[PDB]
Amino acid sequence: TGESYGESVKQAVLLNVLGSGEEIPDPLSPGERGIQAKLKELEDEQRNELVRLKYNDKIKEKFGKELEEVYNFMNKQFDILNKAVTSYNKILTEEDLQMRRLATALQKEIGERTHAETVMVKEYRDKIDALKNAAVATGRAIEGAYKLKKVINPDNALAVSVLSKNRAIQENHKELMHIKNEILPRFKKIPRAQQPQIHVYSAPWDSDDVFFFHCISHHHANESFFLGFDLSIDLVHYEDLTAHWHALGAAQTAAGRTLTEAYREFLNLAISNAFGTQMHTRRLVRSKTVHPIYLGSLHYDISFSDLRGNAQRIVYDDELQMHILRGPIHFQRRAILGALKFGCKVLG
Amino acid sequence: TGESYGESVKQAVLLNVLGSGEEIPDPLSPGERGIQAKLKELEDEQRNELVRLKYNDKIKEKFGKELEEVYNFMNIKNEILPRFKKAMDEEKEICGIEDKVIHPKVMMKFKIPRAQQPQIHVYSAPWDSDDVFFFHCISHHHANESFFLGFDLSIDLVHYEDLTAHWHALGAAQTAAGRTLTEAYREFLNLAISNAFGTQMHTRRLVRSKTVHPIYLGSLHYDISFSDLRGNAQRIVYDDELQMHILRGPIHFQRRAILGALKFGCKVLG
Amino acid sequence: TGESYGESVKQAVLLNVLGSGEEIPDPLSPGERGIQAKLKELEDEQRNELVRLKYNDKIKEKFGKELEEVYNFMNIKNEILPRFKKAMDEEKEICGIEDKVIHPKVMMKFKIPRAQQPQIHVYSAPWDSDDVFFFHCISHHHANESFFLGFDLSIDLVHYEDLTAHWHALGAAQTAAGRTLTEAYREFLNLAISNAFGTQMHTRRLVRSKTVHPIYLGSLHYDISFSDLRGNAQRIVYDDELQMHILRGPIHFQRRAILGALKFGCKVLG
Repeated sequence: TGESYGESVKQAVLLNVLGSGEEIPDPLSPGERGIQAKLKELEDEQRNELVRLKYNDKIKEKFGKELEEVYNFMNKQFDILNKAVTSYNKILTEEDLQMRRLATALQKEIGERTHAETVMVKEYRDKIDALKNAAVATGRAIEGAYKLKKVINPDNALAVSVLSKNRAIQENHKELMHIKNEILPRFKKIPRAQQPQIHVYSAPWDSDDVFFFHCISHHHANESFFLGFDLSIDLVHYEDLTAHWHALGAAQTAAGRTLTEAYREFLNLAISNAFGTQMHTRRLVRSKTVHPIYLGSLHYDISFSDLRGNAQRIVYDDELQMHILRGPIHFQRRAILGALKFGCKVLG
Repeated sequence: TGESYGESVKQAVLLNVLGSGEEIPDPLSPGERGIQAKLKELEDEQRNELVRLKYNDKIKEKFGKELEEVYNFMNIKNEILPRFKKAMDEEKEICGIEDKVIHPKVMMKFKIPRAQQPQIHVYSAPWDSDDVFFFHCISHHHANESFFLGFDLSIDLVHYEDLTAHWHALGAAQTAAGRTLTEAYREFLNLAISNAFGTQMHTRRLVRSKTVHPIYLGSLHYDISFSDLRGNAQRIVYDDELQMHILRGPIHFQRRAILGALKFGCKVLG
Repeated sequence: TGESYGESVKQAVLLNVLGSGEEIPDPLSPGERGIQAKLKELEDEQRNELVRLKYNDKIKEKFGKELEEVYNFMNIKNEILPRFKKAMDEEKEICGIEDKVIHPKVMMKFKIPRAQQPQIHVYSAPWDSDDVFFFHCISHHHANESFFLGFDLSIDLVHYEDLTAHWHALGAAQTAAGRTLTEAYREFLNLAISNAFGTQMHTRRLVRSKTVHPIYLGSLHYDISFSDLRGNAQRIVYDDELQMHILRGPIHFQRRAILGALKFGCKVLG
C-alpha cells in the first residue's frame, strides 16, 4: 500500500487517543459515561489516600498541624477558613516559586547552570524520557488530598512549555489568593456556569446510526448550532442557528432556524439517498413526525467559537472523515465525539 | 422538539436512574455485568479499607500523643484515662473492619432472603439475537408460578404469557397441566412472523430460529417480590406512556431501560 | 429445559469464563480494552496496598505494644529487650518495602520474554465493520511464518489461511514465495460476496470494501505458543459444536467468545 504511512501514523495517534479509560465517553450510552466517571472517581480518591498516607512525616514537619488538624476536624468557622486560606495561599506560592526556578533554569543555557540546577534539569529530562518510552507530587495532589478545595468550596521547546505552564499556574494562584483574601473580609464581616452545553439527541427508530448534537452557547444567549450524523449512509449535516431581530408587518420576532425544522430538514435530506435499504427510508418517514429522544447532556471547558470551528472542519474535511467515519459503530460515535471536542488535534 | 413539561421530566428522571455505572447491567451482555460487579467490589472494599485506615490512624495518633506526653513529662493522668476511653471506643469502631456488617446487608432481606429470592433467566434467539430476547421468570418457595416476557425490539413487539402449572385429572391418572416454555417461545415467534413490519431477511432468521432451542445467557436474582414482578410485567405489556420511553431509543439503552422497568415497575419515570 | 445437559454444562463453563470483567476484552473496540486494562491495574494496586496495610498495621501493633510495655515498666534492660527486638524487626520490615524481584517476570508472563511472542493485528472492513473482521497473526523468531483468520458473522463464515513464505526457485532466479495479505483479503471478500444468503445491499458494501485498504483497529499480544495459535485456528474452523456454541448469540458476546476460543481452543468449552 503506497498510501498508508501518514494515515498510519494518524490512525495510531487516534487509537492512542481513544484508548484512555475515562476519556471520550460514548455519547449514546449513559451507562458508559457513568462507568467512566465512577472509575475516575475511584482512582482519584485512591490516589489521594495513597499520597496522604505516603509521607505524613516531611509533610508534618513542613506544614503538619495547619492542614491535617483542620481536615481531621472538618471530616470556629472563621478561624478554620482563615487557616485554610493561608495554607492554600502558601502552597500556591511555593508551587509558583519552584516551577519558576525550574523555568529560569530551563532558559539558563543549561550548559551553564550550577550543579543543583543541572541535577534538577537532568531529573526532569529523565522523567520526560520515561514518559516518552511509556515520591511524586506535582502540587494538585496536596490540594485534592487533604480536602482543602472541598471544604473551601533543542531543549528550549520544553523550556517554553514549562514557562507557559508556570505562568498559567501563577495566574490561577494569584486569582485564588485574591479570592481567599476577599473571603477573609466576608467572614470578618476553574470556569463554571459559563461552559458550553451540548445536548445529545437521537431519532427514535434507528438511533444507533442517526443522531445529532444541539449546542447552545452561554453569555451570548442567541447563538447555537445543529450537527447531525447518519452513519449507515455516511451523511454529515451542519447548520448554524441564531436569533436576529426581524420585523414582520408591525410586529417583532426572532427569525432564526428553529431546531424542529432543522431536524426535519436533516431527516428529509437523509431520506433522499440511493443507499437506503427501502426500509431505512420508512423508518425516517415514521420518525419525521415525533419528538426526538433526549439522551443527556455533555459539558466541557472550551470556547463556543472553537466548537463551531471544529464542527465546520469536520463537515468539509475529506481525510478527517476518511479516518473518524470508517469503523465499528461504537468506534464511530466515540471518534465523532472526540473530533468534536478536540478538533483536528485528534490526528497528530 | 416542542414538549413543555411531561416527556421532558420523565426522560430526565429515566436518564438519572440509568446514569449510574453501579446498577442495572445490560442483561444480554455478561461483560457489562462483570464490569459492574468488579466496580461494586472495588467501591465496597475500598470504603472498608478507608474506614479501617482512618480508625487505625486515629488510634495510632492517640497512642503517639500519650507517648509524647509521657516522654515530655518523664524527666497526664486525666489524659491517660481519656486516652484509654478513646482507645476502647476506637477498638470497638475498628472491630467491624473484617466486614462483619450483615445488618445493612440483611436490611433488604426483610421478607426475601436467599434460596427464596426469585430467579430470572435471560434467553435470546440464536440469529437476530441483539434485537429479540426474552425472560423466563421463575419463583422460589412456590415452585409452581412462572411467566414469560418476550421483547422484539426492532419491530416494537412485546408479549407476556403465564406459565403457571397446576394439578389436573386425566382419566385414572393425574398430571401437571399448564403452558410450558417451548410452546410459549414457538407461539411468540409465530406471532412475530405475521407482523406487517418485517424485513424479508429478519423473517428468514426468525423462521430459521423457530426450529432451534434458544440460547441461555445467564440468570439474575433481584430483590423484587415475584408478585411485584408480575405486576410490572402487566404494566409494561398494557400501558403505553411508559413504553413510549422504554421501547424507543438505542438498543443498549432500550435493553437497560427494560431491565430497569422490570425491576422498579413504574418508578423509573416519576 | 432445552435439549441436552452436556450443551448446558459447556455453555455454563463458557459463561463463567466470560463472566469476569477483567478478561477477554472486545477485540474491535479499543475503549473496552482500555477499560479492562485499567480495572485490572486498579485491582492489582488495591491488592498491593492491602498487603502493605497489613504489613504496616502489624508493625505498628508490635511497636505500640513494646512502647506500652516499656512505659509501664518505667512507671532494667531485661524488660527493654523485647522492645529492642520489636524496634529491630520494625526497622528491618520497613526497609523491606520492595516487590520488584524477577519472580514477577514469571508471576505475569511465565512462558515467554519480550520480542519472542506473536502479535495479532485486528482489522475490519470500512463499511459493515461490526460484522466482518479479521486477525492477522504474525509470530516472532520465525522470519517467514504468519497467518490470516477472517470472520463474517452476518452469514456465519470463518476462513483461515497461512501466509508462510518458503524459498522458491523460478527460472534461474529465486524468490520468497508466500501469500500476500492483500491477496488473502481480496479472496476472503470474494468468498463473502458470492454467498447465496445475500441481502443485495450487503454485497454492495463488501464490493465497495474490496477497493479500499482496511482500517487498522489495533494490535495486541498474549503469551501463547504460535503453534498453539495455529492449532486453535484449525480448531475454530473444523469443529461443529464449537462453532454452534461460539458463533451464535449477541454480536458482542460472539466476538468475546471468538477471542476466548483463540485464547483456549476448546478447553474453554469443556
